[PDB]
Amino acid sequence: AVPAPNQQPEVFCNQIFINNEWHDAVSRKTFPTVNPSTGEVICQVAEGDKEDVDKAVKAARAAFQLGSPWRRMDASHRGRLLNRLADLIERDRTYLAALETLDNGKPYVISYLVDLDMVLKCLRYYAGWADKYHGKTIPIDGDFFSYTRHEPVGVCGQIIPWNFPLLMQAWKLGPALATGNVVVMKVAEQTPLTALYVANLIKEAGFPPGVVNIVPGFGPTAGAAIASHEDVDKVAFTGSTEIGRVIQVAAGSSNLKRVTLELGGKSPNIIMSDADMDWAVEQAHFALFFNQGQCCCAGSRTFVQEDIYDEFVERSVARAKSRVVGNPFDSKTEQGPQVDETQFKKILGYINTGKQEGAKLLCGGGIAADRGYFIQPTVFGDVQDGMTIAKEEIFGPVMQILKFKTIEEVVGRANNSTYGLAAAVFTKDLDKANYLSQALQAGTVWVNCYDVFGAQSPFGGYKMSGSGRELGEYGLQAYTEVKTVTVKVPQKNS
Amino acid sequence: AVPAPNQQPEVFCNQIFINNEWHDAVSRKTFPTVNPSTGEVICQVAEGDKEDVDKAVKAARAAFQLGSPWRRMDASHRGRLLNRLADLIERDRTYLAALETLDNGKPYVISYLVDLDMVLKCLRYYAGWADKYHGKTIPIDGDFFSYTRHEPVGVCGQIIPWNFPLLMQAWKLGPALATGNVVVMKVAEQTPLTALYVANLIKEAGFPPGVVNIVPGFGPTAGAAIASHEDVDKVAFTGSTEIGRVIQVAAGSSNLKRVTLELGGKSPNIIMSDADMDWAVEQAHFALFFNQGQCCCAGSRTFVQEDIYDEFVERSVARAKSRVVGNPFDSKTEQGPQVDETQFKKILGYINTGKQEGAKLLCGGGIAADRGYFIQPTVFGDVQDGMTIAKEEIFGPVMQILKFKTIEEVVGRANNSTYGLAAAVFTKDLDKANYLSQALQAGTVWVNCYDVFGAQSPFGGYKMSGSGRELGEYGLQAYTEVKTVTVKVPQKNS
Amino acid sequence: AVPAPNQQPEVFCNQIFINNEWHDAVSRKTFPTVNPSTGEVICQVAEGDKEDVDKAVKAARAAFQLGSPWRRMDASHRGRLLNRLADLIERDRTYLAALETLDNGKPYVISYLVDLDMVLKCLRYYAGWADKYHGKTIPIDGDFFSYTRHEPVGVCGQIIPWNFPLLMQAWKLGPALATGNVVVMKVAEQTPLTALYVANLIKEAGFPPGVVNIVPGFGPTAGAAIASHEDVDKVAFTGSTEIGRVIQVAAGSSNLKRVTLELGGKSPNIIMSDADMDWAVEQAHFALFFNQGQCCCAGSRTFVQEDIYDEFVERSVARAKSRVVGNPFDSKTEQGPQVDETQFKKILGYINTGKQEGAKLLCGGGIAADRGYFIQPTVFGDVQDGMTIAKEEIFGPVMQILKFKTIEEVVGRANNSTYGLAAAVFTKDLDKANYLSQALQAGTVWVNCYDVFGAQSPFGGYKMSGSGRELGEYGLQAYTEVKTVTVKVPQKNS
Amino acid sequence: AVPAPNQQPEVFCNQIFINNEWHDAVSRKTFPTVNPSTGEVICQVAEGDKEDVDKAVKAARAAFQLGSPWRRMDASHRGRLLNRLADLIERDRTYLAALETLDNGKPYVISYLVDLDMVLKCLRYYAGWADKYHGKTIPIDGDFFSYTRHEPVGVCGQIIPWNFPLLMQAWKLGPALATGNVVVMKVAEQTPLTALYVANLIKEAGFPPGVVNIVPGFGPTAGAAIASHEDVDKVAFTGSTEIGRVIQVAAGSSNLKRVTLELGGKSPNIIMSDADMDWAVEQAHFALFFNQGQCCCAGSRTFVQEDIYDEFVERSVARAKSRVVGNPFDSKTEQGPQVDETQFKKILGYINTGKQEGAKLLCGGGIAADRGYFIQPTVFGDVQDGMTIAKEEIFGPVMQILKFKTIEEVVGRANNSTYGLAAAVFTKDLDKANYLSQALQAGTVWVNCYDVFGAQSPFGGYKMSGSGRELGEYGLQAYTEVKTVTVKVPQKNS
Ligand code: NA
Ligand code: NA
Ligand code: NA
Ligand code: NA
Repeated sequence: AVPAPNQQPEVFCNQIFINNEWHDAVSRKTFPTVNPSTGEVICQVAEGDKEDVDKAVKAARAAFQLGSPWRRMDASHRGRLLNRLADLIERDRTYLAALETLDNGKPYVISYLVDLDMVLKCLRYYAGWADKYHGKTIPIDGDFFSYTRHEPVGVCGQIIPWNFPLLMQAWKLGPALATGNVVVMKVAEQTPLTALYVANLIKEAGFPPGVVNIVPGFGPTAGAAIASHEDVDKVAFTGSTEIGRVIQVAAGSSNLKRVTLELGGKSPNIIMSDADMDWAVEQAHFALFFNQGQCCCAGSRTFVQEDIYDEFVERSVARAKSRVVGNPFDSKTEQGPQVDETQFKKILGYINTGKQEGAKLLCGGGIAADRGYFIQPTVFGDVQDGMTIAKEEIFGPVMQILKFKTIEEVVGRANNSTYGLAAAVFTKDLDKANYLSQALQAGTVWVNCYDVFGAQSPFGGYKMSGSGRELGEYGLQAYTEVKTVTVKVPQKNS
Repeated sequence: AVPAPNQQPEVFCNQIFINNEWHDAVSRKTFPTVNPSTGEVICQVAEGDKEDVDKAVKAARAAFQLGSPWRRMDASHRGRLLNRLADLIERDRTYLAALETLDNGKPYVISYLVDLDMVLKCLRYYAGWADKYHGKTIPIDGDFFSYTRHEPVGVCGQIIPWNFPLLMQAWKLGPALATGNVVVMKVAEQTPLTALYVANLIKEAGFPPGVVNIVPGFGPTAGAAIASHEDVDKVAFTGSTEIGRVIQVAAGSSNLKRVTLELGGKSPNIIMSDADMDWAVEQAHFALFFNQGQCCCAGSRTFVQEDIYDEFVERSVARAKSRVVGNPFDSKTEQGPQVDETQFKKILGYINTGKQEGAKLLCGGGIAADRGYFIQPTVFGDVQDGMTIAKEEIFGPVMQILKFKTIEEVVGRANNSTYGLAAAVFTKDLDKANYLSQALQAGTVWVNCYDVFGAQSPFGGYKMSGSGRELGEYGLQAYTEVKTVTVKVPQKNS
Repeated sequence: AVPAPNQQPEVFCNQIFINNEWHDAVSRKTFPTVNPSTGEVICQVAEGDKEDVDKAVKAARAAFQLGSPWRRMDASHRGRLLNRLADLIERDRTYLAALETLDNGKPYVISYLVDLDMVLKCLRYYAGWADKYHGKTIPIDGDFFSYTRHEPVGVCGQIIPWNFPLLMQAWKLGPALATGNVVVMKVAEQTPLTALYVANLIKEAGFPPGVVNIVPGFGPTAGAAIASHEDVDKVAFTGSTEIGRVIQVAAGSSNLKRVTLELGGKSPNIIMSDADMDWAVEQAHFALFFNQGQCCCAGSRTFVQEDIYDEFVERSVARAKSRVVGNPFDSKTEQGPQVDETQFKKILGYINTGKQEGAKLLCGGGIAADRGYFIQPTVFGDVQDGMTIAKEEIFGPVMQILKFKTIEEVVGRANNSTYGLAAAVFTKDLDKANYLSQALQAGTVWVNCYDVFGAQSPFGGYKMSGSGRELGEYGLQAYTEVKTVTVKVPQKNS
Repeated sequence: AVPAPNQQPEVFCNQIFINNEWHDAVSRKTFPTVNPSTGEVICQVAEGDKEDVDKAVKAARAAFQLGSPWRRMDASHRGRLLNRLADLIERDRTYLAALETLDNGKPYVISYLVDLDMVLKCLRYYAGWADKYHGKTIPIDGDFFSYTRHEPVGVCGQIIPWNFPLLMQAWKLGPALATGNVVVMKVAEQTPLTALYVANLIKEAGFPPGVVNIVPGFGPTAGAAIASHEDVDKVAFTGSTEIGRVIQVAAGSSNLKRVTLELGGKSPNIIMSDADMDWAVEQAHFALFFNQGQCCCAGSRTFVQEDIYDEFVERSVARAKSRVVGNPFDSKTEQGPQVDETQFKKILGYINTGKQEGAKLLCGGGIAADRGYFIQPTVFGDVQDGMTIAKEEIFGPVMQILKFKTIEEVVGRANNSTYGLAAAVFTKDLDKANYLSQALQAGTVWVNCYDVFGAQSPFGGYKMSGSGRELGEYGLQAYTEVKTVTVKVPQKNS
C-alpha cells in the first residue's frame, strides 16, 4: 500500500536553520550532496562552520532563557507541538520518503513504510512523555520537605549519521523537545536534505524561534564546534566508535558537557540447532542486509550450530543470490546503492580483506552496477573469530557465517568483542533463550526476531558501542537535569 | 542444619495487646487453642470482642495523631525499627518455629527453614521501603507547583488466617509499618500464640505504644467489629471468599474504609507433554500437598496432557504414597495434621464427595492416625471439570488430576473458574510458556516451578480470589493515601 | 474569543449505545430530559434498565476476549484512537458546548472555555499514557526470572454525575481506554445528551464495537444493575456519599468487583490574615459559586481569620451581590440555573435551615427568576461548626463564612468533618502554607488558589469523600490488574 | 552523648586491599600521612601505582564474572551484607571517629555525631535499594514481549577526596554494591587510614574477594591509572573541577567508560530582608565554616539584602570571633586545623588576595596557632562579584559577604558563575522561596537551612560543579547498565 513516488522531488531547503529562518553560511560556502544511485549531484547545500554553530548556539541559549515562550510553555503544550509536527510530517510523507531515497539510496518502499512510519511513531510516543516525567517528593530525615525538579538540561548539541536521516533526527528531537530543551543539530553531509525540510515543518508546527536550529556541514568543522562549544550543555552523538572518542575528549576539554553516544557494533546472531530453519534464514538475511547493511546493530556475526550449518549456509547463499539490487525507486528493488563513494570503496576493501584472510567467498564479492555505488550481496562462510571481517564493522552487504558447537562456547565467542550494541538468539527452547539473553553482553537481545525497534523500548550499547540509552522512558534521563529543593518546615509528619 | 526443637515450648503471651501492654478481655472470657497433633489444649487465650476492638482502635488513633512520636519519626527510622524486629525474631527463631508447629501442626523443619525464613525476608524487605516510596512533583498547566504527598492511610484493620500465622502477620505488618500506618490486628483463633509473642518483640524493638495492637478472638465478634468500625480507615483481610464478601459489605455499610482481599482459589497446574517428567511430578506434588494442602494458591487442579497422563499419574501416586505423615516435630515427617476438627471434617467430606461423583481414588482417602487431625495423602484421577472436587477449594491433602489434549482446550478449562489466584505451566517450549502465561487469568503464573514467593514480587488474585496485591512495591499502594498540593507561583518555567 | 452559540442545538442521539449501534430500551420506555433554564422538556431518552445493562455487559465482555481487535491492538494505537476522539470532539466543540449548556444550565462561555478545554486535555493526556504504564522485572531470590504484566482489569462499570457531564465522561474513558479496558457507562438522567453524542464520535474515531457502551436511565435501575452485575470486573462511581455506600455494598454482595468512589465534600477554604485580600476574596467567591455551586470540592466552609473577617465579609457580599444570574447563553451570565427541580427545592431548604439556626443572612436567600431553577447568590455570615449548613453538602450558590483565631484552631475545625475531598490555604507565609497543607486531611490542598485541576495531578477524597484517585498516573492504578510471572531459569545472575 | 575518644588511636591497616588481602605496593614504596593538628607523621601507607591498580582491576573483573558468588548472590543478600557492614562500622564507631579526626583534623564530636552517623545512614539506606531497582515490561508494538534488565555497569573505579573520608567512601560503595558492581577505589593520600580500616570490615562482613578493592596512593599515578584503564567500565570522581576535566578526557581517550563527577562550587547563600535574623546568622555561619570550610557546597557567597546588611554583618563577625579553634579532640573545639600544609598555604594566599583587591577584612585573616594547620575564622565584608575571593573556591574558613538590593539582582549575581553545586534562600515569604528555588541554577537549593543532606535526596552539580547525581534513587542510575530483551511471541494481547 504505497503511493507512486516522485522520482525527482524538488528541493526547497538547503540552508542553515536558525531562529526559524534560513541562512547562508557566514563564509557563503556550499557543498554538493550526491544521489548514490546515479553518482550525480542533486544540489548544493550551505556549509556550516564554527561561526555558524556559534550563531545557532546563541539562538538556542536565547530561547532557553527563564521566562521565554519555550520555558513558560505548559509541558502538555510541548506535547501538542510534537503531535502537530508529526501530523505535518505525515501530510508530507510521500514527498519525504522520496527525498529520503534520492539522497540516501534506500528503497522508496522502505523509506515510506519503515523509516517514515517509525519517525511518526517516535514523535507521537515522545509527545506523550512531555508532561509525565515526574520529579519526586522525598521522605528525608528531619523537619524538612524535600523534592526534586526535573528541569531541561539546556542547550543540546545533537549530531546524527546518514544511515537513517529522518529517523535519527526524530530519535534526537523527540526526547529533547518533550523535556523542554533547545537544540543545535548537525546533520550528515551525505544526507542533509530531509532534515532541512523537516525544519520547515518545525516552524510550521509553531515551535518558538531558536528551539531547534539545524546546521548542515562536515564533522571536523561543524560537528567539532558543537562538541567543543563552551555554551552547549549536553551533546548526543550517533556515528562511528572512532569519532565517539573524539566527541568525549572534546567534551572533557571544554565545559564538561553531558555526553551520550550511540556507536557501531559487530552484533552476534546466534542460531541454535532447534530454531525454525526457514524463519532463522530469513531473519538472519534481514539482520545483516537491511538498509544496504548500513545499520549499527547489523547481525554481522551469524553463529550457526554445527548440526544445521550446511543447510543454513546453503539457504542463506540462495537468499543472498535472489536479493534484487537496483533502482531504489523501483518496487522490485530490495537493495539500493551504498551511501557514497567513500563507503563504497571501504566495503570493497573489506571484501578483499576477507578473501585474503581465507574466508570462503560463497557468493557476490564485487560491484553490482557500473553507475552508482552498488555492491553485490556478499556471503562469507567458515569465518573465524580472529579474522578482520569477524571483528570490524563493515557497514555493507557482507555477511559472515561462523560455526559453533556448544551454548557455553558461543556465549564466550559472542561476548569476545569490544562491541556490545545488539545480539540475537534463535531457539525454541525456553531455557536456552533465558540462558543466552542473560549471558550476552549487549544493549538489545532479540529472541527469535531481529531489528525490532519500538519507541517505547530503550536502545544503546554496552562497552564501546556507546553509553546511555535512546528511546523509551530511558531516553529522557540524558535530557534532564535534577534539582533538589530542601525546605525547612515547622514539624515534619508522615 | 535445623537446631533441635523444644517439642513443648512454654507460652508467655496469651492476652490482648494494646499500647504495648497485655490486657484480659473486658468480659474476662478466654478460649482454648488446641494442639492439632494431639487434640489437647495448649492454653487459654483472651477472647477479644467489640469493646476490646474499640480500645485498640482508640489506642491506634492516638498513636496516629499529628505530632506523635510515630508520625514525627523519620521514615528511615521506621526501617531501623523493622530491621530490629527481624533481628529479634531471628534471635528467637527456634522458639517461634516450635510454637508455630505446636499451635498450627506444620512440620518443625518447615516452620524453621520456610515460614520463619520468609518472615525475616519479608520484614527486612519492607524495612528498606520505609523511606523510598516517593510522591511526585507534577508539571501541571499554568503558573502552579503541583506535587503529591504519600501519606499513611491511617488506622489499619488486619485480619489474618491460620495456615501461615507468622508469615501472614509479616505480610501485613511489613507494608503497613513501612509506610507509617498504625495497626489493629485480629489473628486466627486456631493459631493466636505466635503472633502474640511477636507483639512482645514489637515492644522490645521499641515501636511506640498503640502502633501495633493485636486482638485475639473470633471472626463474627472481633473481626466483624474491625470491619464495621467507624474509625478504621482501611481493612485488609485474608481468608475465605465467603467471608471476603462479608468484609466488603461491612466496609460499605460503615464508613467506606478502603478494602483489599486475599481469598481462596482452585489454581490450575498445567503439565504439557514436553515437560520434564521428574521435575513436573515432584513440583505437582509440592504444589498441592504443601503445608497439609492448606495453601490458598495450591495447585488443586493438575491438568496433564494425554500422552504423558498415565506415566504422570503412576509417579504421582507413588510419590503421594511415600509421603510421610506423623509427628510434626519428627524430622522424618513431611506432613503434619490439619489445623482443627472443623477443617478435618470438611476434608473428609470432600473426599467422600469425590468418591460419590465418580473420581478415581488412586490412594489415601481416609484418616491417617487414631489421634490428631491426620489425613492420608489422597489422589483422585480422571477428575472432570463438573465434579465438586474440581470446583471447590478443599484446603487439604487431596490431589485432583485432570486430562486434556490441546493447549487451546486447557486455557479455556483453566480459566473456567470464579477463582484466579495462581496457576502454573510446565513445558520446555518458549512459545507455549509465553502463550500460557499471557492467557491464564491468574494473579501469579509460575513457569516450570510452583509456590515460588519472593518479598519482591506481588501476590494477589484475579476475579473472586481477591483484589489488590501484597508483597513487592505494589504492597505499599493499599497503605498509602495520596494528597495533591497545588501551589500558585509567580511564574512557572520548565 | 468564543464562537457564537446555537441557542437551540439539534439532538442527534437519545438512545442506548451498544456495539457502536443505537438501540431503544428493551421495554421501549423513554424518559424526558429537561432544560433547567426554561423548565421545558428537550427530548425523550431511552430508559435503560437491567436487561439493557446485561446486553451492554455481554458486548463489552465479547470485545474484551483474548485475540479480539481491542485486545490485540498495539498500546500505541489505543493512544492514536484517544487522540482521534479528542480531535473529533474539538471539531464539534461549539456544538457540544451549546448542548452541554442546554441540558445542564451552566454558562455557554464556561462550557466552551472550561469544560470542553478540560475534556480535550484529559483525553489527550491519557492518550500519551496508553503505551507507557510499564510493568516490572523483579530481582527475586533464587534461580528465577520474575516480572509483572500490567493487564486491563476488564469490564468496567462507570457511573457519572450531572454537574460536569462531558468532563466526568472524559475522566472515566481516558484512563479506562488508555489501559485497554472495555466500558459500560451509565450517565445521569438529568444530563444524558452530550455523552450520547460523544458515543457517536467514539464510533467515528474507530474504536471496536463493544469497547464503549452507554446506557442512559435511572440510578436504582441501570446504576444498580451495573454495581451488582456478576460479569462486571470493576466499578467507578462518582456522586453522593449516600449512593457510594450502596455501590460498595452491591460490589461486596455480588462478584467482589474492584471499587473506586468519588463522593462529595464540605471543603474548608482557610483565609489567613496575611493573605492578599483582593485575591482571596475573588478566589473564595469562585471556590464556592463555580458551576452554580454544583462542584464536589466547593469551598463551602470559608474560614477567615478574625483580624480581616469584617473586610473580607464586606467584599464577599459585594461580590455575591454583583454576580450576574440569567440565561446561560448570554455572554454576561456568570450563573445559570440549578440542574433540576429536586436540587432547586433542596437548596432552598438549606437556605431556610440556615436562617432557622441563627446564621446571619447577608445577601440573596431566594428565587432569582419566575422561570427556570434560578437561585440568588446567597451568603451566610457568623456560621458555626454545629450548624447544618456548616456540615451538609448544599451543592448550590450558598456561601458559609466562619471566623477563627489561631492556626492550630482552624486545623482542628477544618479536619472535624466526615468529608475530606479538598481544602485551601491563603497566606503569604511559607511556614503557614507548609504547616497547613500537611495537617489538612484532604485529597487536594490548594495554596493561594482554588479549583486548579490538571489532568496530570490526581484528584480523590479522604475519609468518606471517596477512595482511589482519578487523573495523573494514579488514575491508571484502578484500571490495571497485576499479574506476576515467575519463571525458573538455569542460573540467575545480576 | 559522645564516648571518650582515644586521642592517639592505633593504626591496623596501611596497605593495598585486593581480594580481601593486604598487599604492599609492587614497588614496595610507602608515603607518610600527617596529623594536621600537629604536623607529625601518623604512619606510612603503601604507595599504589599503575601496577597495583592493574592487580585490583583484575581481581574486580574476576569477581564480576558470570556465575561468580557475587553475580549469583540474591539481590536481597547484597542488602544483608551492606547492613552487616553498617553494623560493624557502628560497633567500631568510637574508634573510627577518633581515627577520622586524627587523619583529617575535624572535631571528634563532629566525626562521631555527624560523619559516622551519616555513614551508617548512607549504607543502611542503600542496603534497602539492593532488591528494589526494577527493570520494566514494555508494551511495544507488534507480537513481541519486550522488557529491560537492570544489570550492573561492571568494574567501577571510584576516586574520593579528603574532606569527608568515611562519608565519601560510603556515598560511593552504597549505590555500587547495592546494584551488584565491583569496585577499585582510590582514597585521598591525605586521609587513607579510615577507608582502609573499613576495608577490613568489608572482609569481616562476608563480601566475596575482589568485590571491593582499595588502592591508596597519589592521583597522577593511581588515580590516572584508574581513569585510563582499558578494563574499568565506569568512573566516579569527586574533587576539584580541574582534575575532573582530566578524568573525562582520560575516559574518552581510553575505553569510553561511563563517567560522573562531583566537583567544586562557589555556592550563594541568599539572605532576604524578611528572613529570621538569628536563624540566618547562625545558618550562614554553619554554611561556610562547617568542616573547616572544607565542603564542596560551602556557602562561600553570602548575599545580604541592604536593609539588614549592617546588622547581619555585625552579628556574623561576633559569631566568627567566638568560634573556638583548637585541638579537635577537645570537646570545646568548633574548628580543627586544615587538612594539610598545601591547603593551609593556599587559604592564606586567598586571604592575602582578598586584602589586596579591596575586600574589607572584618575579623581573623591569619594563622591561629604556631603548630598544626590552624587558621582563624575570617570574614570579608563589601565583597564584589569581580573579586577573586568571590569567584574562586577557597575551601577554608574565609567568609565573603556581599550586599544586594533586589530579588532579580541576587538571582542574576548568584547564577553568574561557572559553578552550580548548591544554593540557599532565607526568607519567610512563600512566593520569594518558590521564585528563587526555581530560578537558581544549582543542584541543590536549601530554603531556610543549609548543608541538609539526606541519603534519600540526590546531590550533584549543574554546569562545571559536576555531572550526574549521588544519593537517593538517582544514585543508582550511574551504576546500572540497561539491557532490552525483545522476544517474539505467538500473539500479543494487552
Ligand atoms: Na545475520
Ligand atoms: Na491450634
Ligand atoms: Na489443597
Ligand atoms: Na437536563
